[PDB]
Amino acid sequence: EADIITNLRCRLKEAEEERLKAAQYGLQLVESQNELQNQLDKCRNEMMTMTESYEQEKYTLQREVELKSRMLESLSCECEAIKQQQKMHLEKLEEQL
Amino acid sequence: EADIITNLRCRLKEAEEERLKAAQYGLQLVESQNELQNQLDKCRNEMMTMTESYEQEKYTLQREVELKSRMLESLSCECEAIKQQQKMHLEKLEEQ
Repeated sequence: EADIITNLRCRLKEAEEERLKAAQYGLQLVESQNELQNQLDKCRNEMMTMTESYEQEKYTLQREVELKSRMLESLSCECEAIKQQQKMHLEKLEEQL
Repeated sequence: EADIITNLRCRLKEAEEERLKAAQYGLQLVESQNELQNQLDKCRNEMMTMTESYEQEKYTLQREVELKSRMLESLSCECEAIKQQQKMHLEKLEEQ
């Protein structure tokens, strides 16, 4: 009956250490799970930040293009006109002579 | 000492149950690790694709601006030259 106790004490030791491994491993896993979560939250944040940053640069570049295109159109239409003016002169001068 | 035994039995029973529960949590955490782990990868992939597809749109637009700019600097010149050739003519004609 005291040989019962030494088996049980030996057994408790074993079990109390096993539980600790099992407990330690779980804690290691939780820390991983959380560092994974706090970096997924971080990923989602920098995604939104990026998107708005990109969409601003885009809009401002699309503005430049539109204006530059307006300018170019006007100027090209001017050059052509004021070159035609010069053509008309040539024509007239040659006709006259 | 069915007083000490009583307790020691219940103590083992506890450690046994508490190790299994931990074991159970471990499974769940691994499952929910892989799951998390995948959403992280998804996010990270979506980021890369967006970044690439945005820095390319950037390129095309800057190229446009550069080209258009060169062109307009050119026939900003031309236009301002020819307009002088007219003016100059005109004053010669005024002289005559």
